[PDB]
Amino acid sequence: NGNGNVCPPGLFSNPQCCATQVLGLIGLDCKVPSQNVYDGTDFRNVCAKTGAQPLCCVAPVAGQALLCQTAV
Ligand SMILES: [Zn+2]
Ligand SMILES: [Zn+2]
Repeated sequence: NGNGNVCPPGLFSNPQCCATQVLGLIGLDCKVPSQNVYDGTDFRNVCAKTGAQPLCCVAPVAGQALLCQTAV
């Protein structure tokens, strides 16, 4: 479900739907999407479902807290 059609090349390459985010770089309760996203619109909207926040983290694995960045 997405992989970088919504995220930057590199380190914040991985799209996760997250609970919230803190400090501008830590994403929390991050689950990987439930649907391939192609843009921000489907990123923000596919995430919203869970009441979550679209982010681009350094890992593709779900995690309590991950070093993320907010999706564009
Ligand atoms: Zn949760
Ligand atoms: Zn779209």
